[PDB]
Parts: sequence; C-alpha cells; structure tokens
Amino acid sequence: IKEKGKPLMLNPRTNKGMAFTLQERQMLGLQGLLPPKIETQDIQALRFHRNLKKMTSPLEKYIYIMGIQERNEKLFYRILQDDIESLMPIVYTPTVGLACSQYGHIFRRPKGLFISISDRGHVRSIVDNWPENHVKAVVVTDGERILGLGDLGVYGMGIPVGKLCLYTACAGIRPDRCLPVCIDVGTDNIALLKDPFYMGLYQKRDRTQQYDDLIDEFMKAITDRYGRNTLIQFEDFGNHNAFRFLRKYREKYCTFNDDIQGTAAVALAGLLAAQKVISKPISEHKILFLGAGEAALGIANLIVMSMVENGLSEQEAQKKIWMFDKYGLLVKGRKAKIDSYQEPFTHSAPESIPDTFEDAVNILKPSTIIGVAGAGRLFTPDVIRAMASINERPVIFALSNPTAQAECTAEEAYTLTEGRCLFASGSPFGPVKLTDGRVFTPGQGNNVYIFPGVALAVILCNTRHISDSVFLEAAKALTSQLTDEELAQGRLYPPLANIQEVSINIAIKVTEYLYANKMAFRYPEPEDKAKYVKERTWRSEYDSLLPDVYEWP
Amino acid sequence: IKEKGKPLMLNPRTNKGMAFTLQERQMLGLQGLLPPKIETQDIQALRFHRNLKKMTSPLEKYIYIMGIQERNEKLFYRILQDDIESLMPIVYTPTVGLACSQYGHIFRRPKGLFISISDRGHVRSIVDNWPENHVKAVVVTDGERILGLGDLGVYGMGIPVGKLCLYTACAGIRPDRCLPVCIDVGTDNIALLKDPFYMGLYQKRDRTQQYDDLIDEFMKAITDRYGRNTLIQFEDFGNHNAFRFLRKYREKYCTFNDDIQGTAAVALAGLLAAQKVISKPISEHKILFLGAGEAALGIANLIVMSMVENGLSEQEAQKKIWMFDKYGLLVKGRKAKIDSYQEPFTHSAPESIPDTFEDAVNILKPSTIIGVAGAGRLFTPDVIRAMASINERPVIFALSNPTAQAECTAEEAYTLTEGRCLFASGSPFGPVKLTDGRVFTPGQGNNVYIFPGVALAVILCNTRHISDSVFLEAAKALTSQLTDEELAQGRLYPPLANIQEVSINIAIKVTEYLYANKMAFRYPEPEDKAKYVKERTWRSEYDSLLPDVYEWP
Amino acid sequence: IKEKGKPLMLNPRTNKGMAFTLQERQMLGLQGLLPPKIETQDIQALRFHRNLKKMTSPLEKYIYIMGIQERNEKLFYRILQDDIESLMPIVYTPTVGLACSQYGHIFRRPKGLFISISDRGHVRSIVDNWPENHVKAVVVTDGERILGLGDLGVYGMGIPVGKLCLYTACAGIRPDRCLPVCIDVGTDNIALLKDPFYMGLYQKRDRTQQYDDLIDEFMKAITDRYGRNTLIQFEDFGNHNAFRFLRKYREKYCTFNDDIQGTAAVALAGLLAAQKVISKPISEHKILFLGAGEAALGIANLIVMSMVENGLSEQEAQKKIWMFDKYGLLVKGRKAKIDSYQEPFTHSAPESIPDTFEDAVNILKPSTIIGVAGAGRLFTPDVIRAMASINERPVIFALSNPTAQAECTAEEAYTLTEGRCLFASGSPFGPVKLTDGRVFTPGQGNNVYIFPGVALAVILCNTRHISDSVFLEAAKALTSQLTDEELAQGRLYPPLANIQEVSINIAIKVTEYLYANKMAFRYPEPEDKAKYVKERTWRSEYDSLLPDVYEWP
Ligand SMILES: NC(=O)c1ccc[n+]([C@@H]2O[C@H](COP(=O)([O-])OP(=O)(O)OC[C@H]3O[C@@H](n4cnc5c(N)ncnc54)[C@H](O)[C@@H]3O)[C@@H](O)[C@H]2O)c1
Ligand SMILES: NC(=O)c1ccc[n+]([C@@H]2O[C@H](COP(=O)([O-])OP(=O)(O)OC[C@H]3O[C@@H](n4cnc5c(N)ncnc54)[C@H](O)[C@@H]3O)[C@@H](O)[C@H]2O)c1
Ligand SMILES: NC(=O)c1ccc[n+]([C@@H]2O[C@H](COP(=O)([O-])OP(=O)(O)OC[C@H]3O[C@@H](n4cnc5c(N)ncnc54)[C@H](O)[C@@H]3O)[C@@H](O)[C@H]2O)c1
Ligand SMILES: NC(=O)c1ccc[n+]([C@@H]2O[C@H](COP(=O)([O-])OP(=O)(O)OC[C@H]3O[C@@H](n4cnc5c(N)ncnc54)[C@H](O)[C@@H]3O)[C@@H](O)[C@H]2O)c1
Ligand SMILES: NC(=O)c1ccc[n+]([C@@H]2O[C@H](COP(=O)([O-])OP(=O)(O)OC[C@H]3O[C@@H](n4cnc5c(N)ncnc54)[C@H](O)[C@@H]3O)[C@@H](O)[C@H]2O)c1
Ligand SMILES: NC(=O)c1ccc[n+]([C@@H]2O[C@H](COP(=O)([O-])OP(=O)(O)OC[C@H]3O[C@@H](n4cnc5c(N)ncnc54)[C@H](O)[C@@H]3O)[C@@H](O)[C@H]2O)c1
Ligand SMILES: O=C([O-])C(=O)[O-]
Ligand SMILES: O=C([O-])C(=O)[O-]
Ligand SMILES: O=C([O-])C(=O)[O-]
Ligand SMILES: [Mn+2]
Ligand SMILES: [Mn+2]
Ligand SMILES: [Mn+2]
Repeated sequence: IKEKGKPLMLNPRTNKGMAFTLQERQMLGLQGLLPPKIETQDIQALRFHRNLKKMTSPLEKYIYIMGIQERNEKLFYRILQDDIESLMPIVYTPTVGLACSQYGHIFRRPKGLFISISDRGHVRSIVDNWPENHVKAVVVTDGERILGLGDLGVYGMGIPVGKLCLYTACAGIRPDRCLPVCIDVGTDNIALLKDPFYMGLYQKRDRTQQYDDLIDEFMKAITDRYGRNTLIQFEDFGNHNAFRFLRKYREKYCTFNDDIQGTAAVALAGLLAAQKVISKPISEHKILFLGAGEAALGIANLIVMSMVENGLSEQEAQKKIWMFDKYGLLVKGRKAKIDSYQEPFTHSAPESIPDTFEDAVNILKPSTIIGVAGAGRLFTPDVIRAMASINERPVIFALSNPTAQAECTAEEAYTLTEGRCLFASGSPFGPVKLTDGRVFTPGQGNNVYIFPGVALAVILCNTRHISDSVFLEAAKALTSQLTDEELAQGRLYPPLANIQEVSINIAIKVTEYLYANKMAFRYPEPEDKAKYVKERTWRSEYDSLLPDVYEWP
Repeated sequence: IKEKGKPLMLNPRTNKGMAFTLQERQMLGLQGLLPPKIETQDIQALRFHRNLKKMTSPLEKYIYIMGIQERNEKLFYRILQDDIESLMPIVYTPTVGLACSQYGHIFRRPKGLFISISDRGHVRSIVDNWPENHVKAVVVTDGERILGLGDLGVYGMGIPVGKLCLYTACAGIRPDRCLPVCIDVGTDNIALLKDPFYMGLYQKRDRTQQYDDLIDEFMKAITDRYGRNTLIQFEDFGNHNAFRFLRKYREKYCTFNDDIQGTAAVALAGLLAAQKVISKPISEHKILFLGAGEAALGIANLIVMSMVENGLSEQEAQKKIWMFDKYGLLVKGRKAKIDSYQEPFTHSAPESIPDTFEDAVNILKPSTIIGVAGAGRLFTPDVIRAMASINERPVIFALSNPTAQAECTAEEAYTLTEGRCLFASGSPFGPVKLTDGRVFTPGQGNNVYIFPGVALAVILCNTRHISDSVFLEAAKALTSQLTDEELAQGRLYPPLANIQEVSINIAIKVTEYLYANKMAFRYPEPEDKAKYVKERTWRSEYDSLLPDVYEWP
Repeated sequence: IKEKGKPLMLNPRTNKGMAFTLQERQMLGLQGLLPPKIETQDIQALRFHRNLKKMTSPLEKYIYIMGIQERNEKLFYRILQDDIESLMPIVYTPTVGLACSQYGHIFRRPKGLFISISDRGHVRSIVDNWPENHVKAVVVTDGERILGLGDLGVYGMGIPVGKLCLYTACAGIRPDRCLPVCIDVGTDNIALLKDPFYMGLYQKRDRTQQYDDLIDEFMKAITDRYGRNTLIQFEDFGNHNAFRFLRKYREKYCTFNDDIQGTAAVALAGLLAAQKVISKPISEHKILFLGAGEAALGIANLIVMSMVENGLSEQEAQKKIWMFDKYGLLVKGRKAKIDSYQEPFTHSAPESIPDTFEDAVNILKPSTIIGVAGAGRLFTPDVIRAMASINERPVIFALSNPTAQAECTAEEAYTLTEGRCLFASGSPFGPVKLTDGRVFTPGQGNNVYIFPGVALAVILCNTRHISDSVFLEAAKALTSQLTDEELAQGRLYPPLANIQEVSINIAIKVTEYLYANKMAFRYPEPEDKAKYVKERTWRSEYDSLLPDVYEWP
C-alpha cells in the first residue's frame, strides 16, 4: 500500500481500527488518530457478536453487518467466517430479498459499478472509474428477475453485492479482485416508478437493440481493461435475455449464468445423493418440474447429461422429464407458446390433460418433483400426499426463493409423507421432529454450494471458457463429500456450516478437471493441485502494513 | 478540492451521495460509482426521518445519527437543523452520557485527536497528524469529571465530540475548523481498568508533574501549529485541575472553561429572568448552593458581578451567597477544608449548623436554590415543600446532569409547590400540567445556550484572551431575547427550537462588546456587526464541486 | 490518469507543458500554473532543435536530451523521432559510453531500479517500490562489461537506461511498461572505488553463491509482481555469468542475452547481405574472429545454423570458423583455456602457429574477418592490406564499441583496400570518398537493429521462452529489407533513418513465426499480423486528458 495517514482509515480495504499496531501507527502517520488502545481482531469480533446478539430484526442485522464491509473489510469477513451458517439467512436468502425490495429506504453508501442505458457510447469511461486495477471476477445483473421477487430494477444491485461476498466467504477469492455490476435500462415496476427513493432511471425497460448493444459494449469494456479471461457471472436476468447472452458469449468470453448452470449442478448433486438411498432403476425415473424457465431447463439439461452417461440415449432421457408452467403441462400442440429450449421436454399429451399440478402428479405419476416457479406454496398437502401415495420414497425439491415463494416447507414435506420423502429447499429451514419422535434435518439446494468453488477453479487455471461438463463435474464433486451419517439425518448435501472446505474441495476437483481436459492455461501446471489451491486463498487475518526496514552490512 | 475519484466519496467532508450532480460526477471521475438517480438533500433528509421514526431506543438513534457524521457531513447537520430540539436529548444530555459509558461497546470509528501520557515529548508529531490545517476551535477533556458520571477515562471523548457538533449546529462554526481532543493519563475507574473494550491506557491516573508537563506540551503544540489565538475550551476536567489550568492559561492563551464560566453565564441569565417576575429587593436575595465545585463557584462569581454592578459591594454581595457541599455547610472553622475560591462564600456559622440540606434551607431560609452536586435527587419533596413554604415564589434550579443525577424533576418541582416555583434544569424535561389544569414549560439552564455564540464571536474578532465580563455580557445577551409570552409559559430561557438565532444574536452582541472594549483584533472593524457575523456562518446546503470552466475571448 | 493539479506537471509521464489545452487546464486544476500561451508539440519541437543547434559537445547534448525524459516524456520521444539518425550517436554509442564513465559527475536524477547485494533477502520489497504496475520488459546489467570499457559498476546504469529508450523510439513499446535495472554487488574498478562521486557500494565484486542468490531472488521478485512472461533482457554482464545465466534461465523465464543473441542476428544479417554481392561458394567460406567472447560465440553459432540450414552439417560448418583471442589462435591442446562453448571452434593447430593476428590472417587466409575484442585498432593497415591481397572482396566487420575501441575505421577499411572491402562497424562512421572520387556509405552492425523488434514481437505474442531460431528469423527479416540500391552504395543494412519501420517490420515477421511454431499465446490469434502490430504501437502524440463529459437523455 502506497498511502499513509488518515486515507488508510477511510478506505475499508486497509482500515484495521484499533488493530493497527503501535509501530504501524507511528510509521504510517496514525498516532493520535486512534485511541491509545491496541486491540486484536478477536476483541473486535467479540464486540460484534455482543452487539448482534442484542439486535431484534433480520433487516436491522443485515444493515449492521453489510455496513462493516464499508468500514473494515478484514473484520467483515472474519465475522462471517465465525459462523457462516447463522449469518447466511441474513446476508443471503431470504433477508437479502427483503433488503433488495427495500434498497432505496436503507441506502447509505453505494456498492459496485452502475451502467445505465443513458451512458451508451461511454461505458468504457465508466469502467475506467473503478478504483481496483486487477478485477478477476464480475457478477452482473439487470434486475429483471430478482429471486422470485421479479423486476426490482436497480434495487436489485443487492444481489451481485451479496453474491461476491460469498465468493470471498466461501472460496477465499480476493475481495479487491471482485466487481459487482448493475445494468440499468429502466424497470417495468409501476410501484418503483412512483417511488421517490428509487435508485435507477425513471423509465420502462428498453428492450430494443439498444439494450443488446449496451450489454455488448459492457462485455467489451470490462475485458479491454481487465483481460479476456475475466470471469463474468450473469445473475438474475430475465428468462429471454439470460439464455440469449449465455449462448452469445459463452464461446467468446469466460462467462456463465448462475441461475441456469449453477442451479443445474446443485440440483443434480441432490438428485445423486437421493439415488444413493433409493437406488431406483433408471428406466423408472420420471421427473416433473413446476415451472419451465432458467432453473428448470438448466437442471433438466444436466440431468439428461447424467442419465445419458449412465446409459440412456439423449432422446430417451428427455422423455423422462416433464414440465408444468403457468399455462399448464408442456405438451405438443398446446396453445401456449413453447420455446426452443423447452421443445425437447415438450411431449405428446398423455391420456388426459392435467388442469392443476395435482392432476399432473396423478396422471404422470412422477418419482421426483422439482419446484422452481417462484410462485409460492404450489406443492399443496394434496400434492405432497399424492407423491407419498404414488411413491414409497418421493423426492420433493422446493427450490424457489425467497422463503415466502417456496413451494412448501420442510415440515410440510416430512409430516405429510410420514418422514418418507427426500426433501431439499432453496431457502433455509430448520430440523423437523414428527409427533413420533423422529427428527429430519434437510439440506439447502442452493447454487451457493456451487458458484464459489467453480469460480475459484476457473480463475486459478486462467480458463477461457466454461463448458457444461464443468458443472457436471462440480455436481459430482459436491455430492462426493456427503457422508453416510449426514445422509442418514436426511441431508442431501454436506452441512452448510462447512461450506468453506466443501468449496475449496470442489475448486480442487474442478481445476484437476480443467487441466486434464486442456482447459487450463496457467503455467507451469501444478503437480499438487490441492496444495496449489489451498495455497492461494485469501485470508481474513490482518496483514502487517509496516515498511521493510533493515540494516545494511 | 484537490481530490477526485472515490476519495471524494470516502471522505465525509465531501461525500454528497446521490446528490452529486451528473456534471460533478462526469467531471470528477465518479460516473458509474453511484446509482443513476440524482437526489436532492431534501430527499436524503426524508429517508433519515423515515428511518429514525422506526427506531425504538435512544442509544440506537445516537449510533445512527452520529454515524452520518462519518458518512456525509453536510446531511448530518441538515438532519440536526431540521429539528434541533427533538434530537438534542439523543445527541446531547442525557443520552450522550449513556453513550460515553457505552463507548467501548458501540465503537466503529474514532473521532478526535488522542494524546496520552505515554506520548509525552511527541505531542507535536501527533498534532501534525491531524488532516485539517486551519483549526480555530478546540474542546479538550481528560475524562475525570464526565457530566455527573465521574471518571470515565478515554470513554469521555464522546463529550468534546458532542460539544463541537453544537459549535456548528448552533453557531454555524465550520466543522473542518473544529478539533475534539482527549488527554489520556490513565483512569482510576476500577471497572474500566478491567474492561477488555476500554479505549485508553490501562493505568491509574498519573497526577505527578508529568501530568502538568503534558498539558503544557499540548497547549504549546496546538498553538505552534494553528496560531496563538486558537480557541481552546476546557471541558469536564476534575475540580482542582480545572481551576488551576484556567488561572494558568487564560492570559497566555485564548482559553476558557465551559463548566466554570459557561455555566455561570447560563445560570445568571435564568436568574435574571426570574427576577423579572419576582422583582425582589436586592438586599433580600439569599442564595444557597447544593455543591461548591466548578459550576457552583463560577455561577457565584458572576452573580456577585451582576450584584456589584447593580449597587452592592463585592463583600456585601458574597454575603448573600451560601454553599453546602458533601461535607455540609461551608462555615468558618469547619473541619472539612475550604479552598481559596471558597473563602469569599464561607461565612461565620449561623445559630445552628444544618446537618442535612433540608436543615440548611430551613435555617438559612434561601430565596433561591441551585443544585450542582451531581449526586442525584438531593432536592427532596421535603426540601421543595420547605421552599414553597418559605418563599411565595421559590427559585429552584436542578442543574446536575445527566437526568439521573438531577436534584429533582419538573413534575416534582411544580407539583409540590402548586405551580409557584420558577424552575430550570440542566437536562430536558417536558411540560407539567397540574390537576387544576395549569401547564408549565420549564427552560433548560445548560451551557449549550452559551458556548456556541461566545466561541463564534471570539473566533471572528481574532480575540486573544477571554475575560469574565465577556460571560457577564453573554448572560445579558441571552436573557434579553426572552419574551414575556414565553416567561408567561414558565420559561426562564428562549425556546430551544430557536437556539440557532439565539446563538447568532448572542454572538453579534459579544463581538460588539469585544470591539468596544478593544479585545477584537480582526481588521478592519465591521461597521455593521450583525451583517458581519451573519455573513460568515457555515451552511448545511451542499456546495458545488465543479471546476471553474469558462471560455476565453 | 486519476491525479489532478501540480502532480500532473511534476510527473514527466503526464506533463505537457504549454501543450495542455485550456479546457484541460480548467477541468484538471492547472489554470494559472502555466503561462497564458497554449502551444503545440510542433512549437516545443522547434524550441528543442533551436537550442541543440547552439550546443557544442555531445555530452552536453546528451545531458540536455536525457533530461527531457525527466520533464516531458511525450516530447522526449517526439524529439528522437524527428531525427533518430542524428541523435543516435549521442543517446547511444559512442556518447553513451562517455556518459557512463562520467555518470557520477553528471548526476541530477536517478533512473531505474537499483538492487544491491546489501538488499539480499529484501529484493521483493524493492521491486514493490517501482511506481508502475504493468511492466512488460526489463533490461538489466551488473556493469561488469560495459561496452568495451569494462567494469564500471553502478555507472553502467546508463546502458540499460539507453536500451529501453530505443525500445520505445524504435519499436513503439510503451515507456511505462519498461524497467531498467542495475545489480550492484560491488566493482573491481580500483579507480571507482576511489571516486567520491561513485554511485555504488564501495567494495570489490562479490563472486560467491550470494551473487547467484541475488540474481535468483531478482528473477523471482520480478516475475511474481508482473508475471511469468515478462521480458527480461540481459545486457553487459561479464563473460562467465552471461552464458551461465542465459542457460540457467532461458527455459524457466522469458529471457535472452542481447550481447550473445542480439549481436548474433545483426552480424548474420550483414553477412547475408554481403553474400548477395560476393556469391562466394558456401564451400569456401572462411571466417576468422578476433575475440572469443559473448558476441564471437554468439555470431559463430548463428552463422553455423545458417550454413547447416543451407546444406552443410554442423560439423563441417564449424570447421570453417576460427577464433583468435588475447592468447592466440584457438587450437586444440593450446596452453590457455578453451571453454565448453569455444570447443566446436577450437580446431587442430595449423602447420604453423600464428604469433600475431596478421600472421593468423596470412596462415588461415580467411574470406571474412570479425572484430569483437573491444581492445582497440587491432585490424591494422597491414592486416587490412593482407585481407585485400588474399581477397578480391574481403569482408571486414569491426564491431567493438565504443568507437575508440573499434578495430579500424571505415576510412581505413575502404581506402586501404581501394574500395573492394565490404565493411560494417558497431559504432557510427560517416561516408568515405576515395582520392579517385568513389564514395562509400558504411552500415552499422549493432544489435539495435534487432532487440527492439524482437521484444515487441515476444511481448505482443505473450511468448514464454525465446529460442535461438527466433534470432535466425530476425536476421532474415532485417536483411530482407535491404534494397539493391543501398547495397550498391556499400550499406549491408537498411538506413538508420528507417530503424522505426525496419523494426516494426521485423516484429511483424517474428510474430508470424512465433504463432506459426505455436510459440504465441495471446488469444485469439490475429488474422492480419501486420495490422495487429501496427495497431498496438505507442505514439509520441499527446493524448487528451479530458474527463468524459456528456449529456443524458
Ligand atoms: N497488487 C497487485 O496488483 C498484485 C499482487 C500480487 C499478484 N498480482 C498478479 O498475480 C499474478 C502472479 O500470479 P500469482 O502468484 O498471484 O498466482 P498464480 O499465477 O498461481 O494464479 C493464477 C491467476 O489467479 C489469480 N489469483 C490467485 N489467487 C487469487 C485469489 N485468491 N483471488 C482472486 N484471484 C487470484 C492471479 O491473479 C492469477 O492471474 C501476476 O500476473 C500479477 O499481476 C498483482
Ligand atoms: N435454489 C436455487 O439455487 C435457485 C437458483 C435460481 C433460481 N431459483 C428460484 O427459482 C424461481 C424461478 O427462477 P427462473 O430463473 O427459473 O425463472 P423464470 O422467470 O426463468 O421462469 C419462471 C417459470 O415459473 C413458471 N410459473 C410462474 N408461475 C407459475 C405458477 N403459478 N404455476 C406454475 N408455473 C409458474 C413460469 O411459467 C416459468 O416457466 C425463482 O423464485 C428463483 O428464486 C432458485
Ligand atoms: N447544566 C449545565 O450547564 C452544567 C454545566 C457544568 C456542570 N453541570 C453539572 O454540575 C454537577 C457538578 O459538576 P462540577 O463541575 O461542579 O463538579 P465538582 O466536582 O467541581 O463539584 C461538585 C461539588 O458537589 C459536591 N457534592 C457531591 N456530593 C454531594 C452531596 N451528596 N451533597 C452535597 N454536595 C455534594 C462536592 O463536594 C463538590 O463540591 C455535574 O453533575 C455536572 O453534570 C451542569
Ligand atoms: N482553505 C483554507 O485553508 C482557507 C480558506 C479560506 C480562508 N482561510 C483563512 O481565513 C483568513 C481570511 O479571512 P476570512 O475571509 O476567512 O474571514 P474574516 O477575516 O472575516 O474572519 C476572521 C477570522 O475568523 C475565522 N472564521 C471566519 N468564519 C469562520 C467560521 N464560520 N468558522 C470558523 N472560523 C471562521 C477566519 O479563519 C479568520 O481567521 C486568512 O487568514 C486565511 O488563512 C483559509
Ligand atoms: N492502465 C492499465 O494498467 C492498462 C490499460 C490497458 C490495457 N491493460 C492490460 O492489457 C491487457 C488487454 O490487452 P490489450 O487490449 O492491451 O492488447 P493485446 O491483448 O492485444 O496485447 C497483448 C499483450 O501485449 C501488451 N502490449 C500491447 N501494446 C503494448 C505496447 N505498446 N507496449 C508494451 N506492451 C504492450 C499487452 O499488455 C498485452 O498483455 C489486459 O491484460 C490489461 O490488464 C492495462
Ligand atoms: N556491435 C554490437 O552490436 C556489439 C554487441 C555486443 C558486444 N560488442 C562489442 O564486442 C566487444 C567484446 O564484447 P564481448 O561480449 O564479446 O566480450 P567478452 O569479454 O565476452 O569477450 C572478449 C574477447 O576478446 C578477446 N580479447 C581481449 N583482448 C584481446 C586482444 N588484445 N587481442 C585479441 N583478442 C582479445 C578475449 O580473449 C575474449 O575472447 C566489446 O567492445 C563490445 O562493445 C558489440
Ligand atoms: O435466483 C436465485 O433465487 C438464487 O440464485 O438463489
Ligand atoms: O458538564 C455538564 O454537565 C455540561 O457541560 O453540560
Ligand atoms: O555491448 C555493446 O557494445 C552493445 O550492445 O552495443
Ligand atoms: Mn439468482
Ligand atoms: Mn461539561
Ligand atoms: Mn551490450
């Protein structure tokens, strides 16, 4: 660090608070600007937990902790690391959805880069305004599909911000090499347009070619300054655009879409663990999705990749997967439109045309059910009872977020199937004890289990493009960490409390895969992949800021 | 403004948030670093009040609002300005006392300059570490007598910080020209010495000549760098040190003691207003003080100054004044020691020596009672009832702070006297409505009504030293702004809500006084002192940060 | 750029002087700090040539122009560009040698990174002290063999400094991406160890393993901060270390030795041009070197690569080469030592052992002669007359530098052979007109014709390592640019006034070779190489420093 004096305290990246040693204070011009007390990160950590403990609401907790990131970055991450599982619901789903829908009312300081349609032709000048010179990862959103909350416009910047926090909290990626970005081309949200606190352009969404050009101009600007292999993760974009930009840029830049490919990998991993207990014959699998968008089509695709690799031909696999959206069951010749992606899973209408999702379950008699409609409690008791009636061990996945949009609760799933189901959810739920004394502990099927470790692998390997088989590998790498004991408790995923090592482990496996398939370019190739990864993780412990002073012989 | 980029946003002195213009953004390198929305201070203020309204406790509010000062200085004062009366109890007494006691728990960022006994011989280098180069006003403490809370050590820094906020919020003094200072020579407070969050040196107070030498080195360092006429206000020092440092510096430097002299001025003004209703024959006045320290002795010396200038002799005036401390009534020959400042009011004991304060009232039969012991409710119902019985219109001042250390309440005072008392308090109390329907609105006899306006004047006139007559004058300037309809409500002081103009008016009147007596060195002399003063007040309105761009012919 | 105000003028990299436009001055805070006149670089250029014209000595001119590098970088390179051929003798050989030998007397400001043996163990902290963060090229020396001047210790920093100027002035490599380094481990120069103005450690050279560590620590420090593919050009190292370091590092880092490999290619090119006029049968080629060091072994080796390529075998080619050093003809069994590298060119003594270089010429009767002993006029008249007798068109290369160390002059070569010799020198010599009227314009055989264009190629291709065959291609790309007309005048190389385009053209040839041989890693690969290189060259034209201000819809 080149700076000295107060500027060191004003920048959260460097500010150590009372943890600045006396030598540091005297040598860096800080003597007098801090109380005469020298503290440790541990004392600071104590102050935090003491304070947090006394707090009452989750949003209040969110504002308190997210604020530390703007005062003392090192301490911020230390605090998450102290107990990531307990803070996850505040910092991530579901409280993050609340913060977003409230972004303008709680505003204090901005975070990330903001690029609006009004800046077209001048995006490179905006990118050059970013203080950090070595960004490696970017998470960008246009805010049209924020969780299951829909179009929140610029209030959606909360997502990319929180997403990168996990980059560092889960996989040890350097915070100063991360860049959250929000593309503001307007919002179709009538209430936000009438909101005095709204933080974006007061106009409807510009869907013309101008939009595509702005995005294209954005990708170019980012890579022109930071490099062609700068990781770019697309997050919470609308259905149409999400698929379009993925197909358009995946072979050109180092990019992927979390909602489509990250979700694909976590779901598969949970489906794999489930099979470990059911061991059902492949010719018998029959999956039915509620919803048919980004997540649904992404999961369905990884599932087919797996079945195919487990025998079945691509076409046979697809026949095992069905979808039911807001218009009904996806069957050939239906009135409602069917896109190019849904096509493969759109099949000939069965004996009868289901009117409700309950009808579908009964007619189709699926073995697995996957909720990803973002429309609330659609896995009703009747649907849950039907699944348990049809199956001995039904697999029930309600992945919509935040919690309020989920398809059903863990308690609803376990109690209604007499503890026979294998359940997973997108948002957090605690253990379930039935009137009979049995206790079931459900796992969280959320892409946070996937993106952190995959991002670290790609960054470290100087990888240029991310293929789908890279997520298939991550799926396998995550599920191979589940122990029988945990599986026994009802967990289809490793404990959230250990998400740090689980990520690092996924990174190691993925970098082993990239190098093995000639997708890595970092040289020379490391002998010991695991030691290589573990060796380059960012730590929340303070570094010495003292200059190298030494005597000459 | 020689800075551009993120730094403009990291420094609260310059940060405007979404209030930075689009042109300011494009020209200063901030485009992209802020959300697309351009806001007005008016909207920012709206976000604050909405948020504050949702909050429950005062210390939570105190943390919220004092934090704004570290994010956006201008909005901070705008927030205070929007309603100084409702925020004073949170930002000032009592809550400021609660915050000092909680200082180590609520810590987030330091404020002010910290000089410790361990830094002796290096004070200058610490002073040179302060970022601003044109400081004009300093408020310093050692934390030995924080309000009526006692020795709070470094936790007492919240006092100078708070006093200086009022320098700007009440008198329009420029924030960047203000500097809070805490002298840390240790603490005798056992509780803090075993507190892991304590912010100072872990040692008992050093009271050797090394203490004196540090104060010496402090005064010299401050004036060597900022100028000999720099205003230095002492605050909350222990009794012995407060008096000796005043005597020691008042003619060498531009310094005064707020607790001694400031309190004297506010007390006298309330007494001057009371007399407006009592019209009591000077010879009959009999004043009894509960306590005989810094505040008590200062008020007493000014009372005498008023009396002497109204006809009495110095000796004849000091005889109308009696003091009762923790050892009892001050009389000639008593065992408890009597200092040089106390002699003038230590009289030959009466017929019977009072054992309790109630006895001293019934024996001396005072017309006025002034509580300044900081020991709690020593003005008991019996004491209040005695005054109501002795005087038709008793004068009762409970000036001890915070509220818990106050001798009595407004409710108690008016009620027990049947609305016959003229009551004032150091801390805030709402209006009292007697069961007969009458309502009383008590004034706040606190030095906040005096130090801001006196400081402004002194600074503007480049005054070199402060005489007691300045305070006598300032006492006159305050009361002169009290209206009948106000006195009628029961207020012995102008409504807190207009503390801004009151302070400006007092300032104008003191600068006139300083010039008239040749104590002002600002040249040339303003013909219109009012215009002169009002002209130089700092405003909370945002300033334009745009570079001067213009076409040449 | 993120700075504004005086810093902009203090930093030579940005300073434009009166070239700062009015709008630039107003928006960036320079209004008033510059005279009211707005100038053009053309006017500034005129001012320079005007003042240089009145100057007397070459050193006085060197001091003046090198100083501009520290005041206005953009202008410094415009000045060279105006007329490189006339400035080269001042900025390069021979005046650079006089500068170095005088480095301590002419000092005003330092240039480059200095690393001493006394900083062993702390080199990384030194590297981190360099202001630029994207270095792509380094040129380093320890000053043991500065030109033919010998060991000049730290006074040799002029060499690396001058080389990098040419990197920019010749091939358009960005100046901020270049970094000259001097390794000071002491000096054996007894004179310098007695010079109160000497700029390095006052101790003889440390030749222990410590020397090896330092260099190792240096290579690691550099690569860690800037990357594994950062170009590191070695220059003017002693004989032993030059070869040992080259071998040791050529496979681990992207490095080469200018004196060994650079010189190899220039000389080969000149030889190739001569062959055009001589058409001598490859079978009768007979080269005799005067000197057996870095350059001699470097040229001989590239020479062989060609013959071998043109039919012969490595064995028979080497037999055509002979060498003669300060001890005599390199013959097997000789008293004096013959190292690993000399081996292939140390042959079985001839019937008669040559006592002097003339006798050597007489006995071996070579077709070509190449001086690279750096010990003065060893190509005596008799030796030149001999070559003329033995040969119809003798080839005479006197490459030792600086001019005073050259083997003979152009006038000596042409006159003594009656215009039949094909001559080239390392230092500059003007045209020669014989008594009979014929005018001969000699070419300069210096690596400056090679290192700039190769460096640019490597850097642009993200090349990891440099093969000797790369220098064979450079030798061809250079000679391939020669026109029969220039050859007609007597030039064996393109005119110096064209070095810029001759460099870019060589750079374009090499990146095609690199890519073609899978040695390039930049991605994707450029379709049109010429366009790719020309598009990436740095220009000395001022760039606009105005912020991006624009209207929003
Ligand atoms: N202060 C700086 O700007 C700075 C400091 C250190 C390294 N670097 C850069 O790193 C490269 C050197 O390689 P290396 O030793 O870092 O490792 P490496 O070469 O083994 O790592 C490969 C890539 O992963 C990146 N990387 C490593 N750890 C990372 C982390 N924890 N979070 C995010 N990105 C990470 C690196 O930047 C590098 O591009 C150099 O090119 C240099 O530019 C820059
Ligand atoms: N747990 C995870 O890791 C994770 C990851 C990504 C997305 N999600 C969640 O999945 C949900 C959908 O995300 P997406 O990107 O696929 O959305 P999308 O907008 O691309 O698709 C939404 C789909 O839901 C369908 N739908 C809406 N209402 C329906 C209803 N009432 N009944 C039946 N179908 C209905 C739509 O027709 C559409 O097919 C969101 O709530 C999101 O939070 C979870
Ligand atoms: N309202 C204002 O503007 C204002 C200004 C300054 C100080 N004060 C308040 O006045 C109080 C005293 O401050 P100070 O500077 O005078 O302190 P000090 O220590 O100088 O004097 C305190 C005096 O009160 C006496 N005392 C203590 N306990 C007593 C008891 N139980 N009964 C009778 N007398 C007792 C002490 O003996 C001493 O003489 C503090 O609580 C402070 O907050 C108010
Ligand atoms: N950026 C700076 O450092 C800066 C800027 C403007 C003025 N100044 C100083 O002000 C002096 C010129 O006089 P002037 O035109 O400012 O006023 P002035 O001469 O009318 O005022 C007399 C004194 O009061 C002070 N002052 C005025 N308003 C003040 C305020 N609102 N809060 C605190 N202090 C205040 C001034 O510093 C000055 O020393 C010069 O000595 C100069 O050094 C400094
Ligand atoms: N201000 C900066 O630090 C800055 C500015 C622009 C680009 N860059 C870097 O350049 C890379 C992007 O590629 P590009 O668009 O520059 O070109 P490129 O990728 O086509 O060029 C290939 C390599 O040659 C280097 N290069 C190009 N011209 C050079 C020159 N004239 N002199 C010396 N080296 C030169 C580049 O640094 C690059 O590493 C990124 O890695 C980025 O970090 C840095
Ligand atoms: N023109 C160019 O492009 C260019 C490039 C590199 C080096 N050079 C010049 O070549 C000269 C030597 O450099 P080097 O790297 O080969 O050095 P070196 O020390 O590695 O080799 C010098 C050789 O000359 C021999 N020698 C010394 N004195 C001799 C004498 N009196 N008679 C006969 N032989 C003698 C030595 O034995 C040795 O073999 C220097 O003057 C240098 O300036 C020119
Ligand atoms: O989109 C989502 O809901 C997510 O990523 O968790
Ligand atoms: O000391 C006090 O109580 C004050 O200053 O208000
Ligand atoms: O070493 C030399 O003489 C050179 O490079 O010109
Ligand atoms: Mn998402
Ligand atoms: Mn006080
Ligand atoms: Mn050289």
